Amino acid sequence: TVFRQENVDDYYDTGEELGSGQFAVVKKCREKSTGLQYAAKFIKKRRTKSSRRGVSREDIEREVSILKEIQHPNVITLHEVYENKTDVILILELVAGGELFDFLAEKSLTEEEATEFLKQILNGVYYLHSLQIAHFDLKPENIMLLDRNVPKPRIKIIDFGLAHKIDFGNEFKNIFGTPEFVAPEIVNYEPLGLEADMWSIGVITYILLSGASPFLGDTKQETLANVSAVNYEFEDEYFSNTSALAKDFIRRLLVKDPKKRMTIQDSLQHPWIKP
Ligand SMILES: O=C(/C=C/c1ccc(O)cc1)c1ccc(O)cc1O
Repeated sequence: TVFRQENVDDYYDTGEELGSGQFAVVKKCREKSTGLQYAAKFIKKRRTKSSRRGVSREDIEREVSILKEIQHPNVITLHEVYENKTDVILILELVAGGELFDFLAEKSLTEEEATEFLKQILNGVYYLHSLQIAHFDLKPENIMLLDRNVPKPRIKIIDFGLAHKIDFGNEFKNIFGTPEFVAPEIVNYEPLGLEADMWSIGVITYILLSGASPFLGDTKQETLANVSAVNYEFEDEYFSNTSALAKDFIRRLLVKDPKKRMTIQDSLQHPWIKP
């Protein structure tokens, strides 16, 4: 599938950089014809078939195809796609209030603050899972606020670089996500489905409530070994005023067997969340 091959600089001006990775960089931009503002994600293309640098065209096309299907308040909306010899450029909805991760470092949250964020994450994932889309990369870096200066900030899941459609219940591909947040089946290179996102939500909830990461070791191999063994606990020093029901919600998500883990529907009906 081919994208717009006019020079993106003829239609947009770029500004502040928003984010930066191994093969992508995201810049604030403004569309010249409308004045409207977006985030331009420049993804570096692979320059040969066998190369390890850049992103394969198959991977780029998959991310674009997923972004084209989604429209929901808690997920980013794709506006346009351009390409040239070196990059694919996704013109994405601008979400300018910063990371949940950085806003977190400003203060642990109360349970109400945490559940106000978490309910929006769950609504966005419920939409994705309803469409059989696994995100495969849920972590604080990928959740950003629309305005960080209100008591109840609104959030969006802002990247879809590892997302896959799960039309057979599972996909058998390796997901090199972030060790602290990946489920045991990712660590163990097993078939993956929507359940892996529910584990990541469990990790995110533990961090929202405590400020501490449940499986983090001193090296990436220790973190991965801890994930696979489900080696975590609720430290009293961090959880002593956290309700038992909040702990129960986490415990039912940080479950090794994906079949026994809460689903997104289960998570919305759990007594900690259900109104
Ligand atoms: O930082 C990133 C995304 C940021 C962002 C900010 C605001 C938006 O509106 C949209 C995206 C980012 C995304 C993908 C990646 O591989 C590496 C990265 O560093």
